[PDB]
Amino acid sequence: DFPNNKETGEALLTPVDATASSHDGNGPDRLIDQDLTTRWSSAGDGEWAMLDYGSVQEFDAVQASFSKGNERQSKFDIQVSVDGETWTTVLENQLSSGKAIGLERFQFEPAVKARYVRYVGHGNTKNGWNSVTGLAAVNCSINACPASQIITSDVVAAEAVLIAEMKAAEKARKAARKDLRSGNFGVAAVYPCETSVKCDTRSALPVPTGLPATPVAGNAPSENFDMTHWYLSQPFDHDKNGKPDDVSEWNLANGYQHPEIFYTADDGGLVFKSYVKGVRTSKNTKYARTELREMMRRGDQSISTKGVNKNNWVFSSAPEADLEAAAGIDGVLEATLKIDHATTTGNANEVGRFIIGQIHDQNDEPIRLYYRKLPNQPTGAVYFAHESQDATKEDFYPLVGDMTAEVGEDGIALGEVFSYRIDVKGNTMTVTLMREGKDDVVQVVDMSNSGYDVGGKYMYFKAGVYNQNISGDLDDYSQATFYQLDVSHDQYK
Ligand code: NA
Repeated sequence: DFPNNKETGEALLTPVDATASSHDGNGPDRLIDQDLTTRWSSAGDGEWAMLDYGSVQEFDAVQASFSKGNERQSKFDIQVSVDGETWTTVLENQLSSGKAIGLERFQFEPAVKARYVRYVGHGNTKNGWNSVTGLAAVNCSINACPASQIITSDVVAAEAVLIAEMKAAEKARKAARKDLRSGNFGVAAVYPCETSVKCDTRSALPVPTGLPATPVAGNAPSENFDMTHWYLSQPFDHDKNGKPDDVSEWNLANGYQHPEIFYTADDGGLVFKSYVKGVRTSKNTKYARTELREMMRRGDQSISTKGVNKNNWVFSSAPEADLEAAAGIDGVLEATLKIDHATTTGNANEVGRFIIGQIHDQNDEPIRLYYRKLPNQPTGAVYFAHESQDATKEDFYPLVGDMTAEVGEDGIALGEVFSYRIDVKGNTMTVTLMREGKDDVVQVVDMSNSGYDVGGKYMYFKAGVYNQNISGDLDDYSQATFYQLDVSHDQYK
């Protein structure tokens, strides 16, 4: 019904903003990126995505491309507004073709004035998902409105060629990732105990008493920080055993550094870099880490790494025999760090996410503390998870934002120094996030019914960068620089 459409015309306007009532990670920016492989996805009738053109224009159609658009028909209305507050329906009870993944036009008359155009979804012919790979408002008196956006047999036939191309590109992308879980990369740095130091692994290391109150340039990590109570897991595998290369307390405490992934910065800070690629700690782990694991045996390798023993602590809520057997009771981990870079590649639900502190027992995590920055947010979020009742329950707690990381300017920027404290006393865990010039944020977790005090559970702290992105490019990475890493425990009486 539109005799007057043109094959070519003026370029479409760039919206100044794309927003949405809700989404699952896959946000409304993905409507305007001229990319069929990305989508805005949102579940529920009446959820919307809105384009702001920044000023009032005349429009008479929209063009839209649909996720899985050759498998089901999407149901929707289109509304417009001049003021952004009240909405006029211009297209009602629309149904996509069900036959194509490309752009399809939905056109009306007369043209209307609008600054804002929104897609209101009513799910699809199979389920409740509103999933749209492209949306733009069009004025067919000035822009291209091509016949190829009315879905006929020839358009569907051309798409078979496009889909085959896209499938081939997908297989090529997969082939490029073949070395994902491999540790074959990185220079080799010296292990002190194998080269320059005779390490007495029958004995605990000396307690380092020199340490400067703030880290100094030119010091090894062990001269700026107490490294005697950690081992480091590195995501490369130079001894070819299929596992990370671990750096024992005796090597760490004697000045170990690796110039790519664990080293003293020009300003003294301790840098941890974690690529997406790397050998992982086990089959059941999806992600690489460059991360320290607490070792209260402090280099006395006669003491086993695992167990309620003199290498691990327990909560003071644990049975008496555990309190006495453990190396200490309760615990505080306090760190100061900045985030240098967060992954910017990968799927919408993983990109920019990693973990900067943990408590673990043999199986589960009393806490995992996350930072996450999205590529299109100017700052990042910090939040945590608490697993409970043998990990059959998991609860997320915000500190500065949450796992969605939609913090705008209100989060923690790259390069911004901040501190955290994780303080366990019995079945209470207090997590504090401290920032310069701002009030502390404090979350108290009641672990009463969490099951960490039953008996037999041993604990250790972790700190560093544990990636939570596997889908990103293999060389993409997250990096943090620490200025404080202080661990404390109480003693059994
Ligand atoms: Na897209």
